[PDB]
Amino acid sequence: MTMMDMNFKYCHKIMKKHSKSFSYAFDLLPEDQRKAVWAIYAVCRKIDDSIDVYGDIQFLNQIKEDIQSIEKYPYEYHHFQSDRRIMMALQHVAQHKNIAFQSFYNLIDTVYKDQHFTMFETDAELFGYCYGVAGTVGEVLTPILSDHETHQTYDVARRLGESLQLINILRDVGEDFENERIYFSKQRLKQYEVDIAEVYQNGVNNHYIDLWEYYAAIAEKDFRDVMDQIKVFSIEAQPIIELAARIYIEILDEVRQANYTLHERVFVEKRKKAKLFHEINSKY
Ligand SMILES: O[C@]1(c2ccc(-c3ccccc3)cc2)CN2CCC1CC2
Ligand SMILES: [Mg+2]
Ligand SMILES: [Mg+2]
Ligand SMILES: [Mg+2]
Repeated sequence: MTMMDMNFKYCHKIMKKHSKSFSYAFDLLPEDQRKAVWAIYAVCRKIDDSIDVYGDIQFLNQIKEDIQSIEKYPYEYHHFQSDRRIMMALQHVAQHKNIAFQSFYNLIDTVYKDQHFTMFETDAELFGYCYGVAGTVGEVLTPILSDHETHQTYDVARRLGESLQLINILRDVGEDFENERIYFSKQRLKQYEVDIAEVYQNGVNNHYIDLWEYYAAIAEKDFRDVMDQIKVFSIEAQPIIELAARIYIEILDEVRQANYTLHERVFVEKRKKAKLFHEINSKY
């Protein structure tokens, strides 16, 4: 194990820990691709957690500065303020692949707003949040996941990320509330006559299930649309991206079976992950 090798192993560790599902799927990529994924993910995770876990804006700005250092001087040695193991690895990927740095900055901008949390008025704002937090990631990943870095490849990758995020939100309703966040739009909550506080207290009624299912359908519709254009990605990434999505779609069904609980985090078992991988490989 070289030094860089250890830097990537640490990134791999962060991904296994925080996103078992993405880990399960993207670890099947060729070595050079999965390492890139590990690093890009770890950066994104670090950005997220600096607000969501530490609520530490100063930390957040260290990371942006690190990435900025990288973008500017890809080939100079940086005393990263941030987490030097991750930034060393990102810097390494940057040397070999084209990194959409503005997409990282869009992420940082969006995660920043979570620190002074205000609710969205409309769905279009929630959708813009999904771009900012997940669509951006799809953009950063795009050069890794396909050989055609065109606007149409990007469009599918964006929608992939945003649908993943919407599903993340639909799993996290309870725990986001306990964190005093609601990501359902005010528009849609009123229209459906849902109050998350109230629903948190006395359980899940018919008006909540309708609203949740309204967003689910959108995520499921969007995933379908991505799955059609799966060809945009490389041969090797196609079945992986299909798996990663199938798993995350299965998260919706798990919420459903647990009757939409706002009081635990549902998950897909490794055992069902394996199942899905089988279901998928017959066709590849
Ligand atoms: O930033 C997230 C993310 C991670 C990965 C993808 C993805 C995007 C496109 C394709 C595959 C995966 C999207 C979002 C979302 N949010 C929680 C998870 C990490 C950290 C902040
Ligand atoms: Mg977040
Ligand atoms: Mg978070
Ligand atoms: Mg979440």
